[PDB]
Amino acid sequence: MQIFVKTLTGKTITLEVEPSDTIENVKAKIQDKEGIPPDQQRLIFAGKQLEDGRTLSDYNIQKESTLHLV
Ligand SMILES: [Zn+2]
Ligand SMILES: [Zn+2]
Repeated sequence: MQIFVKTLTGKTITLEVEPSDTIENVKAKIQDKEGIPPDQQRLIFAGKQLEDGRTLSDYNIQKESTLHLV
């Protein structure tokens, strides 16, 4: 599935991911795109703070969803 991640600058990155992907996995993908270290990445989805060991599906993250780096 496809999701979007908004960096702190409003930049939009596109990610190809799976429902069982962990935030840590996503976090790894963001690092590759922008060079942003995972430990400095904080992801939020629909007002929910996302934990590294949980999956996208665990947060009801669906196709075309948008995540925010904070
Ligand atoms: Zn897909
Ligand atoms: Zn994956």
